[PDB]
Amino acid sequence: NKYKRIFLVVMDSVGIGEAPDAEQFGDLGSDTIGHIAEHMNGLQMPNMVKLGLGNIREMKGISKVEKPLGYYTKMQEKSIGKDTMTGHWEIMGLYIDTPFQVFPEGFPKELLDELEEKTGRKIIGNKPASGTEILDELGQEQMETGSLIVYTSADSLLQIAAHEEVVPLDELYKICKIARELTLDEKYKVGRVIARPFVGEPGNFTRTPNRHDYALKPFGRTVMNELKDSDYDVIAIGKISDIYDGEGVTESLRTKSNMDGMDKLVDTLNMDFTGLSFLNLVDFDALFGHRRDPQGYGEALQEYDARLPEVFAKLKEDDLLLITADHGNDPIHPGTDHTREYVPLLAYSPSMKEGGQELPLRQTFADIGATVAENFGVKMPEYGTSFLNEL
Ligand SMILES: [Mn+2]
Ligand SMILES: [Mn+2]
Ligand SMILES: [Mn+2]
Repeated sequence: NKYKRIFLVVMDSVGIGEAPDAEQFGDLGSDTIGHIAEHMNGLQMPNMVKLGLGNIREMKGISKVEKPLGYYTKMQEKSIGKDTMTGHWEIMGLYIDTPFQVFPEGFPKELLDELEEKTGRKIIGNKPASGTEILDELGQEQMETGSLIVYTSADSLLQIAAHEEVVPLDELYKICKIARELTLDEKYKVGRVIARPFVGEPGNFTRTPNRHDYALKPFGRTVMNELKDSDYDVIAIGKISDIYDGEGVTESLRTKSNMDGMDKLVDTLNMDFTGLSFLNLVDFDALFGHRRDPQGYGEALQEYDARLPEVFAKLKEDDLLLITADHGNDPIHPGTDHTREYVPLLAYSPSMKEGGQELPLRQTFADIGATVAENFGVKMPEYGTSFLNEL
């Protein structure tokens, strides 16, 4: 192995400008990092800049350096979706040609009729809601009738709530497996079905820990699967294990915040593993992009950048650090959805004694997966082209 350890960091949603196909996704004008930098009157990410961020693209406060520490370029998404699952699946060697559906006016009647027919229970609600709100609204009716509450969010989710005394947990889990099968159809294709059992009574309903999730498996064997199969470590930090439905994961390190995720990254630098340590930093997307909060996004980016020196100091000569994103989510764009953007790519090892250079633009995010696969001598993904031998 050329590198013993690869540390891969996805700054979730940290896009570096509208992609060539942004118009088809309603995303003309989008620029995540750029528009944050404008809002801040200069974004301050001095560690990312020394890696080469400004050499990718100069932005306010983000300037070129003569001798970047690592290699730098951007990557273009090939897959049809701009969601977190698609972007991550593509990073790890896949090509996804159907989108995950969302249902802002509720699920279509034909899907709900099928679910009612197969379960023998009637369905109520059928709208975007928070869990708390929909129980307050419909919990009593659900208890009294034995119906199922089906609700969704702005994300590709189908959630089914029922009182544990009224619909036994075993049946609720069977109902969700049925729903999971029905939602494999391309017209109804949802990212995750979630069992939402609750207890209590009107004015005091509680969602129980008996929640279970039925996520879609990645559409093919990933580079993570190949690493785990070949007896390497695959250390998933944060939402990574969920995004891949555990496929190829050997250790899952749960996190509660971006700073907790950088702590866990450091924990893995301190571990004697051979393989991949893979971090998702989700707060960028969930708290700043989706909430259209550019000031918050800028502060969060600055906080993240201030953690990098500690990472740099613990990298060894045969370690490689890769920093990228999975899509954009421009916090001044209309609506609340992701934005179809190029993503940055920085590749740094302290063995780069001459500093890095510009890499050719990556035509698919799967170039990351292909590089990781070539490094560890595992079977090459069907999509992507390695840049291992250019480092
Ligand atoms: Mn848009
Ligand atoms: Mn994402
Ligand atoms: Mn999102």
